[PDB]
Order: sequence, then C-alpha cells, then structure tokens
Amino acid sequence: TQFEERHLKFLQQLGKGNFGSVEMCRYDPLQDNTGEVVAVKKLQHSTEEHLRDFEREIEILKSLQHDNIVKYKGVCYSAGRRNLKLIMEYLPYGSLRDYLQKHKERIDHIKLLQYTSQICKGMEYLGTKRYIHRDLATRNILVENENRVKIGDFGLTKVLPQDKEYYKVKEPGESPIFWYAPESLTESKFSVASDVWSFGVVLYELFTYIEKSKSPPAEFMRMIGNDKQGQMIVFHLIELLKNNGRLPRPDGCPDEIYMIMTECWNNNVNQRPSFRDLALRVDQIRDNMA
Ligand SMILES: O=C1N=Cc2nc(-c3c(F)cccc3F)cc(Nc3ccc(C(=O)N4CCCC4)cc3)c21
Repeated sequence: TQFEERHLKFLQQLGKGNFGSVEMCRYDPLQDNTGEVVAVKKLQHSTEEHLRDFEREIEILKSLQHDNIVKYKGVCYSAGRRNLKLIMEYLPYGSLRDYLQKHKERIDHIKLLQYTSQICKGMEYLGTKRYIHRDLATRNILVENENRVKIGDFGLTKVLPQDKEYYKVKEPGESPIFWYAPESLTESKFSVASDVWSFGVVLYELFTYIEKSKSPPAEFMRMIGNDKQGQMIVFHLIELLKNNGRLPRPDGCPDEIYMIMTECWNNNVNQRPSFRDLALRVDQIRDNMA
C-alpha cells in the first residue's frame, strides 16, 4: 500500500543513523489519532550520491523477509524534488545497546545467547542474498520484545559483485573502525568474513553489558594509547591487530562464548567461522545450559 505524506503525523524523534534520521509517526488517514504507528527514515541532507544510496537501501530492505530483520512497510514520495521517506515497522523497546544498558545483569546469559542466535540467523540470511552489512553493532540491532531482536539499519550495506567475494569501497565516509576487520582497515575490503569479525565485537558488547569504560572504543584506545588522534588511531590499530592485540575477556563471560569471539577475530580471513556454524554452535550452548 502507498503512504500519503499529508496523513503522516509526527510524534517524536527516535534516533539518527550515519546518513539518515528515524522518527516515530502515526499514519492517520481518518484524522482521529486512531491509525498505525510506524518508524519513518528520511535523509538529513539529501546529497547527489546519498539519494541514490538511500534508494539502494530501500531496495535491499524491501527484498529481505526474515523474522530477525526489520520489516519494510512502504515508501512515501513527495514533490518534484523526489524526496524519499522509508516507512518501517515501529519496534517499541528500542536499540539492543540502550535496552541492555538499562537492565544490565537482570538480562541473564540465556537471554543474551537467544539474542546472539537471532543476530546470527539474520546475518546468515543476509549472506544468502550476497549483501555485506558493514555496520553490525548493538546500536543497529533493535528489540521487538523480550524474546526477539531484529537487525535494523542497512545504510552502509553493499551488494557483492557476481565475479568477486569482497566489495572494495574506494572513497569511504564515517567508518566504525573499532568494529572493522584488519583487511577493512588496511585495504577497504568488505566480505561475509568481515561481517563475522564485527559479530565477534557484538558478542563482546553483549557480555560487557554496554559498560562505558569496557567499550571497544575505550579498550582499543587504551591499548594503542589515549594520546593517538585522527589517522594515527587507524595506523596504530592496524599494527595492534596485526600483532594479536585483542579486546579482553569480559567480566564473568563463560569459556565457550569467549572462544567464539576470538575465532571471529582471526587475522586469517578463511579461518573465521560461517554464520551457519555460529548459529548451530550458539544453539548447542543454549541447549546445554537450559
Ligand atoms: O522502530 C524502529 N524501526 C526502525 C528503527 N530504527 C532505529 C534506529 C536504528 F536502527 C539505528 C540508528 C538509529 C535509530 F533510531 C530505532 C527505532 N526505534 C526506537 C528508537 C528509540 C527508542 C527509545 O529508546 N525510546 C522511545 C521513547 C522512550 C525511549 C524506541 C524505539 C526503529
């Protein structure tokens, strides 16, 4: 179904991605405040390239039907400018980053492994359609309810070429460098295996309970030295990762799960596990616990 702009009532700001801005809106065509509450993404600046990149994101999300990926509802077109609005489902519990930071240890290990399994399954499905997410982090995972999370923001997602198994970005923008694999830092190569590296950093995030001093930015900056600034942070991070400098074992993190993190953080690209293996292994761990 099509979404008319006039009937889309603003309620509040939800957040901001890399490029866009996400709002909570009511699609109220009857004009009695009874209509459907939805999430609405729109571009902040609407650049020459960004409008084409945002169209690509819309087509990516529209083609993904999975329980652990956020649901495309529609689009809303406007005027001669052709300014696009992406209509998505509203997930009321917010980002997994904020949700987990609010509750902390009251979310037990069994709940974290359920979220871990769901993130794997979402990512494995994403891999079958040859999409590389390039931004897997707890701020981009969203909570539908207490037993269910979904992968949210596909703003930096790229389609692989037919002949190749990496995407090489030539002119990169803002980059989450503390979630990036060494090959992404050195050569700007992004593949399924570099998304697996980022999944390891998500598993770290989850088992740290989003403690501020224990975050990947905080910990990597401690190892390289807080004195490092700008492009020198990238230089010294590359050398650290090349010499087996890793994020530490989180407080009270079990053995099996810390082993998964480190296998994901392998300098050898081909030795990293597949998302199919990671979903099986995490499910086996949950079966053993419960
Ligand atoms: O529902 C959604 N559909 C898509 C979508 N994207 C994002 C998103 C993202 F994925 C990446 C970056 C930035 C973003 F905003 C967030 C989002 N929902 C919510 C965001 C914040 C709250 C919340 O903490 N609240 C609400 C009031 C009291 C506290 C609740 C919901 C949705």
